[PDB]
Amino acid sequence: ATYNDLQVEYGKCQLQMKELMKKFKEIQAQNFSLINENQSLKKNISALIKTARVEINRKDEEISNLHLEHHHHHH
Amino acid sequence: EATYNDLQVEYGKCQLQMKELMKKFKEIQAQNFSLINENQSLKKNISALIKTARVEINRKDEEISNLHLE
Repeated sequence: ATYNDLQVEYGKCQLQMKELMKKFKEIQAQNFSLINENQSLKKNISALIKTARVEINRKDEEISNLHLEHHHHHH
Repeated sequence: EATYNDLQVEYGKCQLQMKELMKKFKEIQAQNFSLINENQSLKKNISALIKTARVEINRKDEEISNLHLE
């Protein structure tokens, strides 16, 4: 009777857990890619933050000391 | 096979595990939307920072050259 309906629902519920579990493993794998890429992108920035500051600082000094040359020369 | 009661019990368990699992899924999926956007933020920051550091290095280099020359 309605027993069979219940057995159908029960079996139906189980297969949706299986499917939700495939989907879960999928996203899970995606997240590991993103975590790995994000952490590397962040290291890239910091390395670029450093190097940019070093170069710009290196440019600022030579510009400054040139203004000291031109002044000293025409003074 | 098994009594009508046993099916009822197992269906009961099955719907509890399911609600539980459905909770872990939506949140890892939320975590998937956040990481993706963050990832896109990082790529845009690395884009702009290169752009900004690139434009400054040149202009400071045009300065120093222009000064050395004249």
